[PDB]
Amino acid sequence: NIQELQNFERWFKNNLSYSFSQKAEKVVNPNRNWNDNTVFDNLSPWTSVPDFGTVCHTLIGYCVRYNNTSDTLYQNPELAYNLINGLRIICSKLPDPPPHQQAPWGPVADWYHFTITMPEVFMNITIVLNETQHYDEAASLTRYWLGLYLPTAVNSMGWHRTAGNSMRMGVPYTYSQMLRGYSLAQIRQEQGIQEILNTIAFPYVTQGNGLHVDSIYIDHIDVRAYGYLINSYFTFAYYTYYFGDEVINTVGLTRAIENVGSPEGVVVPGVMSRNGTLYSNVIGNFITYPLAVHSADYSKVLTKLSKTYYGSVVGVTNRLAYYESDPTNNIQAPLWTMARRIWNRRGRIINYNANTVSFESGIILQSLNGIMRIPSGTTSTQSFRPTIGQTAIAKTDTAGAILVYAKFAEMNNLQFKSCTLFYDHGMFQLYYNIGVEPNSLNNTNGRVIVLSRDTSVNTNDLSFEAQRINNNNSSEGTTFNGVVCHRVPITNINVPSLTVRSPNSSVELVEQIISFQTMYTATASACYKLNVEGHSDSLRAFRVNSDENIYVNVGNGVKALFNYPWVMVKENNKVSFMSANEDTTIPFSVIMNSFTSIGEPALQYSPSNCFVYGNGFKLNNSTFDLQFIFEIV
Repeated sequence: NIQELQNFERWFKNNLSYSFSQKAEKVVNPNRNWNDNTVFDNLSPWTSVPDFGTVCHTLIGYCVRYNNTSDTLYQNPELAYNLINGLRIICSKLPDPPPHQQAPWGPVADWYHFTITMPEVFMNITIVLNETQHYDEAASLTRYWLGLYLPTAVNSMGWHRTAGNSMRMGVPYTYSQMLRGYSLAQIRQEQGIQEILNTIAFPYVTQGNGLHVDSIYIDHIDVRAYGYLINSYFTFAYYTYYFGDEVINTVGLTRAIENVGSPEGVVVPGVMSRNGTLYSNVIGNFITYPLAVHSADYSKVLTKLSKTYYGSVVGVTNRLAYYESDPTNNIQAPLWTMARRIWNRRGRIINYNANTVSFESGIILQSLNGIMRIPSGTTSTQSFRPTIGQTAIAKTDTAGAILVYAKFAEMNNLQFKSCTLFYDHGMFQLYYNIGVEPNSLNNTNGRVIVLSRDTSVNTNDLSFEAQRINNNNSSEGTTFNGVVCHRVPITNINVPSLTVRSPNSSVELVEQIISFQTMYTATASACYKLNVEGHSDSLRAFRVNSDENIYVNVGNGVKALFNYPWVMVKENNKVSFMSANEDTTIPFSVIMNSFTSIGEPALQYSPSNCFVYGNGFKLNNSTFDLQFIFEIV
C-alpha cells in the first residue's frame, strides 16, 4: 500500500495551503521564536492547556510555511529540524499509558487539543517533512502516540466522540492507519470510520440536527448554527479523497454555504455564533459563489449576492428557534430576528462588539439603550421558539422578497409583519403591525433603526448628524460604509421621518421613531430603503385596497406584492408566489387578485413548476421548495 500512502502525502502537500485557508482554528504565518523547554517563547504549554493549544497551532502554521513555495522558509532545513524537535518535546511530555477520561494536565474539558489539535500536529509535521531525513522518525512517533491517543477514529483518552470532533479525529486517524500499512479500503470498514461516514453523509432531514431539506444547517436541535459546520468543513476534502466523492452530500453542503455565505466572508448574523458576528475568515474559501438570489423556503432564509452587495434575512418559523443564548451571550436576539441590511462588498467589514451588537438596520428598539436580554435558563445553552412564526419567500433572477409574521414572548411580546425586497441595487423594508405588550413601555417611544455605525471605525463618511445638517437638516441620503438610506413614504401608512440619535458612546443611528400608543395596538409602522452607494432608483410602494396589500414597483423591471399570507415577485418573464402558511396549492383567484393589484390585470401566465389542480395550481414537488413559479407574456 506504499503508492497509496505516497499519493496521499503528495496530495496533502499540494493542497495544504488551500486546506489551511478553509481551516477555522489556526495560526497563520507564525513568527514566534523557538524554545527548547516550551517549544516556543512566552508560553507555558505544560501547565496551561490553552498555551499547549497555541503551541500545537503554531507548529501547524510553521508546517504550512515550510511547505509553501512562496514562503521565505520554504524547505528550510533549520525549520525542518525545529518541527521534528518540537514534536520530540511534545512526545516527551505525554503520559503513557494515556489517561482515562482525564486531560493529561489541567481539568477535564481541557481534553480538546489533546484529542483534536495534537493529532493534527503529528500529521502535518510527518507529511510536510516526508522527503527529509526526519520522516521515518516522525512517522514512527505518529504510529506510536496516535496508537495511544487516537486508538480508533472515534475514541480518545477513554471518551467516545461524535459530530465535528469525530470529523477532525478521523483525518489523522486514517493517516495513522495508512502509516501502519492498512489500505483505505480496509480502513473504510472499521467501526469508527463507519460512524464518521454516517456523520459526514449529511442526508437531507426535515427536523433535528443536520442538513434540512432546503440546505440550511441546523444544530442544537432547532438552531440555525453554521459555526459548527464552519469549524470542521476543511475535513470534507480529506474524506472525499480517502473514501470517494460519494461519501458526502456535496450538492447539499454547497447549497448550504451558498444560502448564507459570501466570498468576502460576510454571513447573516442570525445563522452565526452566539456572540453576534457577521464574519468568518474561512467561509469565503469553502466554494466558488455564484451571483444569485437564494431561498430556503422551510428554514426561512433569503440571501442575495450581487456584484455590489451581500444581503440576507433570517425569517421566522415556529419549527425553529429564533434565538439561542448561553451564560455569557444573551443580548443577540434583536440582531438575529430583525437584521434588515445590505453590506457593500467593497465596504469595510465591521464586526459587532458588546456595545454595538444591539444595533443594525432593521432592528426595532423598545428602549434608548436597545439592550434586550434573554438569559439561558440552563447551565449552558438554551434556544427559544417564537410564539408565532410564519414566513413566505419569493425570488426571481435578481430579486427576492421575504414576508415574515412573528411574535416573540421573550422580547416583551414583540410582534410584526416584515416586508423585505432585495434587488439591484438596493433593499426595501416595511414593518407594519409592529406591536409589544400593551402598557409595557413606560411612555417611551419605540424606534426602527435605518442606519447604524460603530463610531470607533474611521470610514470616510462624516457623522450622521453632520451629514444631516449639511443636507439642509435632512437625513435622506445619509451614507455609511458604502450604503445609502432613504425613507419610503406610502400613502395611508404612517412612515416617520428619519432622525439621528446616539444611544451609547460607541454608536450613532438614523432611525424612525414610532409612537408607543400604536405599538400597544400593534399598528405601528416604518419604511425605508437602502442603496449601494453610487446607485439610485425610483422605487415606489402603494397600499392597494387593504392595509396588508402592499405593491412595490422598483421601477426597473422588478415588482413585488406583499399580501399576507402571500408574497409575489415579478421580473422579466418570471413570477414567483409563496404562502406564509406553506400551502402547496395556490388558488387562481390569488393569482388574478395579485396581477390586478400590481396593475397588470390581463397578464397572460402559465405554470412552470406546478400544475392545474383544484381551485388553482399544485406544486410539482414540495419536498425542498415551496414557491409557485409561472412564466408570463
